[PDB]
Amino acid sequence: ADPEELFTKLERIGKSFGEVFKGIDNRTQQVVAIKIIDLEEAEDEIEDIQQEITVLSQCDSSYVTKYYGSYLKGSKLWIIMEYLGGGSALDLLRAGPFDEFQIATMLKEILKGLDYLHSEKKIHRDIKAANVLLSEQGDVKLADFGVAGTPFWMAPEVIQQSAYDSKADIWSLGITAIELAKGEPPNSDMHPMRVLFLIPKNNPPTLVGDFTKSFKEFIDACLNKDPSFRPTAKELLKHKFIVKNSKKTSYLTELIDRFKRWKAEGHS
Ligand SMILES: CNc1ncc2cc(-c3ccc(-c4cccc(C)n4)cc3Cl)c(=O)n(C[C@H]3OC[C@H](N)CO3)c2n1
Ligand SMILES: [Cl-]
Repeated sequence: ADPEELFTKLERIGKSFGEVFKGIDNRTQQVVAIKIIDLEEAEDEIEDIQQEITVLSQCDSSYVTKYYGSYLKGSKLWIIMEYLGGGSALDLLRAGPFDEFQIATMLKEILKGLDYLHSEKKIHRDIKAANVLLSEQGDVKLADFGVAGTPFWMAPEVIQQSAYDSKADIWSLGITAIELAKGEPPNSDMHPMRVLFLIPKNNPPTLVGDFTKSFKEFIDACLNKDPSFRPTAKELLKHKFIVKNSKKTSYLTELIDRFKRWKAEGHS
């Protein structure tokens, strides 16, 4: 039961608490994502780690990053998850802007993710472009669930400590939609401790500029300050913006290919 025999690390992917690799299961040759947390250098995060594992282990959805299991060796905890070779939506943004077709196609898939979670009575809690991973063939999945830092995507009712529900995810989706349109969320320059009070105090963000009215109205519905006035995920799946602008999956692989051309051409 030795994960250094079971698995081979192929290349580093990034750095939550720990470091993550693209890996391979030597028994099946399945490409996996492997996270390694040193449990001797993260005492106060430990309660959150088993919380996140519990939740992902209860998900069995094609729109949620799969969890395959966990291994311990010494003080190292190995967490094995499905591997998504397209990168995050935030990664795809580094090589240029998305158009409304691509944005709508992607929000449609995130919305299916959220509709799954909310119908199983779970809340993602940290919807943002960096937490939306794509397979290389363009599937769109959710990762990096929130704990029950950076407040830019937080709904005002979660900031005020007011016990919240799944409508918090709809607000965050609204902010994610602005992030996919402008590259970054509202108030990106403010210090986060200032943003923690500007979000409940201010009127909701709107999308300003040369965008269709339907797109603008999609975001205005998500960003109602009163949560009971935000639409559910299933309602948003029939919103005019999604219905009129969402396209086949190859609209996303074109973004994946663009990002790959970008990296291979030496840009960073
Ligand atoms: C680019 N392909 C790609 N494919 C797949 C995964 C998968 C995970 C993953 C997620 C969550 C966890 C996990 C599970 C339970 C508890 C705890 C504390 N962490 C374990 C992994 Cl192994 C990942 O970290 N990344 C990278 C990440 O970087 C940060 C970003 N916000 C999201 O993606 C992945 N990347
Ligand atoms: Cl891209």
